[PDB]
Amino acid sequence: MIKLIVGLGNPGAEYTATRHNAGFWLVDQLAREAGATLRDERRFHGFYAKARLYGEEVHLLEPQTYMNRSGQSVVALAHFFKILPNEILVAHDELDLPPGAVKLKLGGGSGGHNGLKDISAHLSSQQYWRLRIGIGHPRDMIPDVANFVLKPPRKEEQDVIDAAIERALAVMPAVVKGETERAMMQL
Repeated sequence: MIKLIVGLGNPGAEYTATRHNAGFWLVDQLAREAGATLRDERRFHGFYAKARLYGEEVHLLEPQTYMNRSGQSVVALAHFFKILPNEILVAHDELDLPPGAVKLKLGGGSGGHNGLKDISAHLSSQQYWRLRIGIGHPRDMIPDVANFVLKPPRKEEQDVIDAAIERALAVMPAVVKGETERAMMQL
């Protein structure tokens, strides 16, 4: 049963529409849906809310550390509330899935993602859940990943990513209740 949902991204107005902020998009929309207000919480190095989701108390977090320091934020909260990696869901952009795909997975390595790398380092564990939001890969369109994720999705990509995030929001009841197989079937 998930007690913390983290969305990954970079801080500041300039980064808000970039692919690397896909996780923030999901958590922003989840917060709105739940009537929760994300507020700056210095203890957790990011924006934070204690949300009521489908009858459960669930912490929501968007680290404001820059992507590669996201672990400082996650571990501060996890240690404070005594949350285990298996009770954490991290929503992030996934290069290895196409735009419009979303998947739920426990563990699986970082896939080169610097936010995941830092979270796994600070938790001393990769064994947290991920909501992998497909953004595609820069090789896909050919007959530099660092700069690819710092651009917004193309309009046609954004449309299918938005619909995938909606599908992910719709499986949150199953995620927060620990109904993994249900969530995967629906997703």
